[PDB]
Amino acid sequence: SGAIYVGNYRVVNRHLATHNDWANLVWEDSSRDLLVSSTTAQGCDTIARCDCQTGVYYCSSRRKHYPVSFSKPSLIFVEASEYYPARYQSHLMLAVGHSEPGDCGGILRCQHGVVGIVSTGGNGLVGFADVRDLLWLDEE
Ligand SMILES: COc1ccc(Cl)c2c1C(=O)C(=O)N2
Ligand SMILES: [Zn+2]
Repeated sequence: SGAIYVGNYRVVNRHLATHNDWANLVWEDSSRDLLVSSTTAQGCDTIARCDCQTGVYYCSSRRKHYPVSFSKPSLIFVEASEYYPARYQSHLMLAVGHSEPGDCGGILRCQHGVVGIVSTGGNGLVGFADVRDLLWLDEE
């Protein structure tokens, strides 16, 4: 589990979004596994605005923060899960690393701030949904 809190926005895995998130929906994309909802309280996270391909992510299944090299956001074939059929997920970044059930929502960060959230895993890889292209998270 996990979310990003920036301005009056909450960013979660679409597949983990709550009743309150869907009621207070700003924006969602099934193909990216993202949902953004409105919040009452101001958040403290900063979104990275960069093309960094190195960072640190939190892995809840190991209680550890791993330094990683990750691919640029791309269309990536993702095997069927309990949440989606086998499909192309867009704006996805891959790294060699641990990702198991309960790891989705872990934050990936670089020197500039939040890059994205754990969205996929298996076969010794971890996939992260990029948020750096969502410039509107910084305003309104
Ligand atoms: C599409 O959702 C997933 C696919 C693969 C893996 Cl390992 C996952 C998830 C999660 O939600 C999670 O916590 N671990
Ligand atoms: Zn960066």
